[PDB]
Amino acid sequence: AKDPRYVGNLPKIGIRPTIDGRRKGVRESLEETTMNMAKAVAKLLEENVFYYNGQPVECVIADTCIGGVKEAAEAAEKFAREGVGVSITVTPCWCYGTETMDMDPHIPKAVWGFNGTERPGAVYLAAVLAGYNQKGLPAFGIYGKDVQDAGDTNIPEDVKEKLIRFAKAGLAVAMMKGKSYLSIGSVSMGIAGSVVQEDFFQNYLGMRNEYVDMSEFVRRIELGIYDKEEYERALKWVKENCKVGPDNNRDGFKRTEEQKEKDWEISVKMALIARDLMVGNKKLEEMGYGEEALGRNAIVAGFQGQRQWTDYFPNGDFMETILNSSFDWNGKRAPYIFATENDNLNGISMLFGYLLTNTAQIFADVRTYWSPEAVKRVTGYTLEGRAANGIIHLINSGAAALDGTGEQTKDGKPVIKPYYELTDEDIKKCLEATQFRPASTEYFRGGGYSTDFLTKGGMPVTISRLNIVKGLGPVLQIAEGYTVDLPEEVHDVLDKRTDPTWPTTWFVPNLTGEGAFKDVYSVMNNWGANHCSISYGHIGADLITLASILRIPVNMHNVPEEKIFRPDAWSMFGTKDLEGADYRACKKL
Amino acid sequence: AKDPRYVGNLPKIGIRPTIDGRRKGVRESLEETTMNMAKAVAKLLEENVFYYNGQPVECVIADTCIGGVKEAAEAAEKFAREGVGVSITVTPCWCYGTETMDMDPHIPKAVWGFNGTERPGAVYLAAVLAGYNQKGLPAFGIYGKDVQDAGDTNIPEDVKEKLIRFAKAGLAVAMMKGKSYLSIGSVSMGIAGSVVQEDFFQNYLGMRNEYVDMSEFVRRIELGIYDKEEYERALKWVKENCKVGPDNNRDGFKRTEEQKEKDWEISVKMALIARDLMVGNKKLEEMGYGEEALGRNAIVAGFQGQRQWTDYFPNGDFMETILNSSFDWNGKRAPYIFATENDNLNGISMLFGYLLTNTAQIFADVRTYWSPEAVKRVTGYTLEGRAANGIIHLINSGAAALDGTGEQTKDGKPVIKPYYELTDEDIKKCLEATQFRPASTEYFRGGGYSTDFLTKGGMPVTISRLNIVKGLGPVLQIAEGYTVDLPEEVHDVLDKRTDPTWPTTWFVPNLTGEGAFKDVYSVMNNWGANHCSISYGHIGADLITLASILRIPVNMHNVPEEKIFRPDAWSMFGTKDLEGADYRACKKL
Amino acid sequence: AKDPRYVGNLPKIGIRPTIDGRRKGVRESLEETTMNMAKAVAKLLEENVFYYNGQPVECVIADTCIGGVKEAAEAAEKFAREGVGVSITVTPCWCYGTETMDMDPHIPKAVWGFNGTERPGAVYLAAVLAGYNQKGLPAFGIYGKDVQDAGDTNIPEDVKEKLIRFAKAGLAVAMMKGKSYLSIGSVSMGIAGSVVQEDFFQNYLGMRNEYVDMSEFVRRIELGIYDKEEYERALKWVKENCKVGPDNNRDGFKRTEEQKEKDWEISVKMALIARDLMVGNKKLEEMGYGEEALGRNAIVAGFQGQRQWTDYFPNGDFMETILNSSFDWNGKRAPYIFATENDNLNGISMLFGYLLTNTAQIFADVRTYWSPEAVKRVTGYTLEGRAANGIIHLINSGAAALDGTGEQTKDGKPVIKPYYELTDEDIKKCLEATQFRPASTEYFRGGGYSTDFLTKGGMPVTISRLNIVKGLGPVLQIAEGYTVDLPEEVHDVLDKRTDPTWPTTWFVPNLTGEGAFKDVYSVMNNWGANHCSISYGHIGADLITLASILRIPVNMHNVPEEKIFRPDAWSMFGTKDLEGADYRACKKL
Ligand SMILES: C[C@H](O)[C@@H](O)[C@@H](O)[C@H](O)CO
Ligand SMILES: C[C@H](O)[C@@H](O)[C@@H](O)[C@H](O)CO
Ligand SMILES: C[C@H](O)[C@@H](O)[C@@H](O)[C@H](O)CO
Ligand SMILES: [Mn+2]
Ligand SMILES: [Mn+2]
Ligand SMILES: [Mn+2]
Ligand SMILES: [Mn+2]
Ligand SMILES: [Mn+2]
Ligand SMILES: [Mn+2]
Repeated sequence: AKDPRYVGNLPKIGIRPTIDGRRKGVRESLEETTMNMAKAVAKLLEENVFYYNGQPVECVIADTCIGGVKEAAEAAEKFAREGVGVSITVTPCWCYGTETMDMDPHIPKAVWGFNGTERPGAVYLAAVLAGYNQKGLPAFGIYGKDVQDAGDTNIPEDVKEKLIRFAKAGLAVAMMKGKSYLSIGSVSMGIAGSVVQEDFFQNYLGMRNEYVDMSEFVRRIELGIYDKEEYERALKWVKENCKVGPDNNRDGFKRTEEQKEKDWEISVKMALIARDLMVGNKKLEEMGYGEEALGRNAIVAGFQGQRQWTDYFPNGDFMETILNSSFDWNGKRAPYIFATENDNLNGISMLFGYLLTNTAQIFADVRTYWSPEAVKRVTGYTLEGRAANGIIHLINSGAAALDGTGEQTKDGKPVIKPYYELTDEDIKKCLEATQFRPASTEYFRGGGYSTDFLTKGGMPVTISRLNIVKGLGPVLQIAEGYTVDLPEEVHDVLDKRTDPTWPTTWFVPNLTGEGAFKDVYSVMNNWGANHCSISYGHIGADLITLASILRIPVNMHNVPEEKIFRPDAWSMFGTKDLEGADYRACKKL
Repeated sequence: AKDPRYVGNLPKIGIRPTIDGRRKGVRESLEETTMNMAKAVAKLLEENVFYYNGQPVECVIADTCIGGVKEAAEAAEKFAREGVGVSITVTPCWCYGTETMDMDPHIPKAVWGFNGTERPGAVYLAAVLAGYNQKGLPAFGIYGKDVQDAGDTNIPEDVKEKLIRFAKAGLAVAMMKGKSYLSIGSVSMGIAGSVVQEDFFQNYLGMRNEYVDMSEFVRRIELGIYDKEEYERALKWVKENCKVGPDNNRDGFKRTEEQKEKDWEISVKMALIARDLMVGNKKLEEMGYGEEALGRNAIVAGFQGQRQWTDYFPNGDFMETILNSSFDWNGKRAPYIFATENDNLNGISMLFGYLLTNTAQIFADVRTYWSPEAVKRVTGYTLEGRAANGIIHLINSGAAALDGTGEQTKDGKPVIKPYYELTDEDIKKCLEATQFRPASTEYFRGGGYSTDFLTKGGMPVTISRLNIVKGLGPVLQIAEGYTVDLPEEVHDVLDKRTDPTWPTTWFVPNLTGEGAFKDVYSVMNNWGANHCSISYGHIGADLITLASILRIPVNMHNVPEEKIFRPDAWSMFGTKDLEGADYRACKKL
Repeated sequence: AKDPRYVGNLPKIGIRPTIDGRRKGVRESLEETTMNMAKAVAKLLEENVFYYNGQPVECVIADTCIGGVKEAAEAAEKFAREGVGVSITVTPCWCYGTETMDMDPHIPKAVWGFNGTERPGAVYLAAVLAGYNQKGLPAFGIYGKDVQDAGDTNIPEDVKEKLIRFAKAGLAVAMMKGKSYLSIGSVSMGIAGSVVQEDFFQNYLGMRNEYVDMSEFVRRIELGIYDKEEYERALKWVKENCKVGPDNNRDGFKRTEEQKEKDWEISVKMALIARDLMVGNKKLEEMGYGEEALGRNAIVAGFQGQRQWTDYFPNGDFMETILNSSFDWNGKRAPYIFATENDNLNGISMLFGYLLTNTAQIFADVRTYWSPEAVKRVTGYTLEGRAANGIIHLINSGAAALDGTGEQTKDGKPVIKPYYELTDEDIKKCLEATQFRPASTEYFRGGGYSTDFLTKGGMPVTISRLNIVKGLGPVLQIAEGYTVDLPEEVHDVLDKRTDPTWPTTWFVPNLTGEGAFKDVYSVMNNWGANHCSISYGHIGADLITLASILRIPVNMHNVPEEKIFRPDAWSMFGTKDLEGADYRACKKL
């Protein structure tokens, strides 16, 4: 399947069914059972793993069962020729280890050994993995807990969860390769994550780094380098669906009516240009702007904003909010992972979750830790339920995907769905629960409109953050938890004394009474940056798998140990202290 | 004592009696007491540690007490000429640290400080260990928990354990240096462990690497290069004591009667040739084959087998079974550590446990994990006792020491004893409980005879595996547990649908509730290879101490932490997380 | 084009035409010129570089000029689907560095900047090379010394050389990836190079490692697993074209007539079996041996031989001689790089030169250094010409491609040509100048037929050796020189007292007066092994470029420094001492 936005095709998953090489007996008796095992997996993935556009992941099965090096090489040729980016080996019998290995060091690989009695399937699993570990080519091992009878094409639940987790993590990793990260502007207000370390993108993600100064937005707005037809349509949509809230700037800080109208115009143009830069726009060709039409093939981008741009032009709250949303004037669509303040690292954090879920991600500041004592002192209210031990106030400085309202609903519960599952009502409710407020000119002299909403509580979420530490490299921290609802009057009091014109999410992380999850305070005290990424659902186990593939250790997370799924090689670096083994395995391999 | 099979003598343990060099009163009053400690330690060791031939380990005590560098040099000189390969320092008083140190880097060393009040014995212990830690020379520290009165030569129980544990691990380590690993054939069916990494053998174990193509067996069989008189006796012994069980090959795969008889002949010859290769055979010289007579001075070897050899000739089951056993047509004898499928890493795994116990080791595949739910479905029987949480099927592809029956007895319990403790009954019953079945031709086209037995339950055992992981090097995993008995009818069903003509051992590992031992399944899912070595008894602690001496980290083990005995410097790398400290200490030291 | 012997297709060279992205005038005026450079480079390469089957290398040009990341991604996508394994960027103007870079790390890349004045072509060259050096992606830089007028498509001579040199080295490198090294037998007589270090094959060459015990030859010979119809033709061809020379074994060591005939039969079968193992044989499938039919997809292999096999069966001289030759009973054909004594390192040495020239390589021992004083004493003859400073006796223990005679001719000069350029006369004379002598039974008890010839003098050659040194890894040594002729009677004396039944080549290396080349003796005293590979022509420079691409340092070579062509980053590690820089660059990059 052609990637609808980026060069080339979407990564495919290749299934390698291995078999015993002995003919005139053994091989013939397993030819059908082994091939059927591969088809079952293909069918499973096709029904559970989907590309960011809603299409089912496409699988490629080897033309024959691999029993030796010849057939293994023919498979590689076929997979490489068909654009396979993830490989899964399946078998019910004994196979000749290294002779049947996938030797491509550049793709995520997993091996599923059938837990049957008739043949040494589990023996090949441990044998080939011993090979993988010994050669230094990480591989995941999949082995079901319960014995199944020969030929059982019904994949057991424990096996399913691993195949899917592996597939999604692998697909996400394969999706980033070859793509660009567009840096619009430079470092923002000294924020570490806004500095671009190419080594990370190139070596860890196989991505490219593109750069463009914000003055480009001036040129494109002045010369009208954008779809003017689309612009008018978007300007009209904004006036029909975006409700303007009260202006909080006090006299001396209030922009005029005329200023506020130009603020909406530029903001809209900014959204169009940022998107045109990221994925290009063929409309620009007939307009005489062929080079601009091309785009930067960026699957993720960032906009510096403060201080240089915002001190004169409207801020990027709307642009940053709309791009990340799952809909706009052109209807429902996939989000455009856009990082506020050019925090490229937070952009990647968001990208990880996006590629693992196909759903909008919320950029946000870890602003305040509210202790049960403080909420009581200030509002007189005693936190209850999930909030009984304190809460964390997540609120970006003005921009956040409209999906963050939590108005999207499934089975009566608040969620964030992939754009392709959205209903007309989901969209309308998100928009109605949002209020655009004039930017606080004391911070943003140029003007703009911030996204003001309150995330519905009770929704399971996962916040995460990728950081780069000298002497260690990239490292990931994860925190699964839920969003909470406070009584209306309590929210108002906490909100008014912070920044009521910005988007709000009340977060409670799942505690474990250990590490940095002993209490709510520790979760925040250990956060390694001012920013984090919020994703609907509990994708922590997924993030852990993905990180291990990328060779990025996880310094902090509250995922139950039984869900941790990493390449077989990790266990050789330690089994009593997984965190320790994670660091040792990442560095060495 | 002279090593009966290999070049040179058996390693000796040297005792160094350190003392306060100060005369005028101090030393004159401590020589007798110090020497008495040395004498006490030698007596203790000679009664508890034995070479693989049953002979008690021989100790050497310094000619004088050691209170300075001159006397220390004198000791080194004597030990070197006396062939010492392990040293133990003893003292009841203060001595001058580095001036009294054993500076040999290639010799396992321990220091025992008397826990007496009169003199600073414990003060010397800590002072000199700090020295060994500063100089980078690992040394074990032994301190008794209960204060003893000056002169008491009764070695406390907690001190005895460590002294013996150190002595055994050290002896095992010293036993391997200079010996060869004979590789017969090359890589077998792509099994990672059949690849020979000379670096490991030379640098960790100080062993030599010898190689010989299996075609050598053809030459010797065709040209009758072997003791023809022994061959006859051997053939006659096999016929009188080896019962041939039912042939499971289905008509289209059955070998004629003529072939089956030839299979026996060649199988017996294979045994003789393999053994002649490992330790030579003076008989060959008389026959005119002087080069062949010499042998490869190998204390451990392996035989490729599949696919090349077994595709035409009788497999090596009988050869691999008889060599590893503690007896044959020539009566009871030490075993010959022999690796199936030329898996040298499992060969070393077996050699480890063999040098620590003097008993036959069982080579086997980690074939199937049987959950209680699975056994209930397949048999309708509910697992009880140690089996209630699940069992692991350990069964090599056809070969296993006859000791593996568990028919040997001590105090009415099943055990595997050192060959020198065997009674004629023990031997007789091991053979009785065993059936030699015609090899499965679909797998082994050239015929042969696999070993079929069922290890008796209730026997304490320890399974282990050495693996080599890229970016880490050698790493060991241990799992202590027990063999179990299953209802006769329950066993038959489970056995018939697996591989009934191969040796079976039902294994249940001890669980800790944490790490790789939260449940039976986890133990198998964390095994880093398809093979393992089974040793009678619980020798995890001994293995851990041995591995620490070899600087080989232990990624997985269920040995109670209180039993962990490692060089003093290990704790300098951490006390809260021994696993992490093990890796740090192994790497830096 | 499809690779005739191995899985998949032959590597293609991709051309990337980079341009200034600026429209409005610049780019519109440079597309034609840029594309023309690409076309010129493709035409040049197709006329000068050829696959090992004589077919001209196939090039692929980007669909559009490359002025940004989008077009660059487009190029990557196309090249990947077109099976490109080597890339060359071309341009006559300035382009945007990193935006136009080829980011594939696993593909040899070069950049050619036009030396024109109109545009900043040379400025792009240096700018993008700096980029490749900063990102750690080696890339060759090609700059012409003479300014050319805009539009000139005539590629200057100095640029042609580098383009072709890069193309050939890159092709050779791309040719090995995915291919297997077949190891038949194990270590031979303790020769370091017969030990297989998978790490090298997998990480430096991207090759697979296959293994098969020599006992396989017994099975196939006994069970007639080979083309019986070809065998007959082969036996008949040997009798009509292979002359049997005098038997040098002295009565007590002569083999009967029956044995000598069997020796021929088995020798011919050995050749067929070895070849069937390397590339399979569809004929085997028809015969019912489908697994055997597949082959091991090996582009290079080795045969242990001594001691195990030769102690009973006919040695592999004929097999090793015929396989490496450019012709046999089936006519002229590409050679089969085959290593004597399973010395895989010499196999790779030969494979290197073979992939750079498409010609048979000569396997040989560096047997004796003959000083002028020594030859004067033993023969009374004074060495003249190139031999005046001494000669080195290169003579393998019995095997050598018949091409080694030097009987092939071009312009009245002795040479070794690619099989596709051979005339019937060439072949006829190679056989005529060769004598097959009965193997020396004192060394090879099982019989056989060694190859006896005398390479003609005056032929330019290059000998080379790849070694693996602990603490360094792979390291290559080169020595260009010439073969020489000695008076007929002088040769006989020197030959008779060495080994007259083995192939002889009198070698004289070029001296530089410095390093390992101050004198003939120094060249041999600095050879790091007993073996070497002899290739026709002076290919040191080509080898150096190939080694730099493989990141394998060259410890010794007599190639004029002006001819050294390495990735641009190499000079960043030093310009005054290229040897030191080579090591620093190989290690860090
Ligand atoms: C207005 C402020 O600069 C605000 O944007 C910052 O505090 C930002 O939230 C830092 O992450
Ligand atoms: C018959 C089979 O090849 C069997 O020997 C293998 O599966 C072996 O158990 C691998 O460890
Ligand atoms: C006959 C000898 O073994 C000969 O083959 C060896 O010396 C060989 O040349 C070693 O390279
Ligand atoms: Mn912020
Ligand atoms: Mn609000
Ligand atoms: Mn096995
Ligand atoms: Mn049985
Ligand atoms: Mn040689
Ligand atoms: Mn000659």
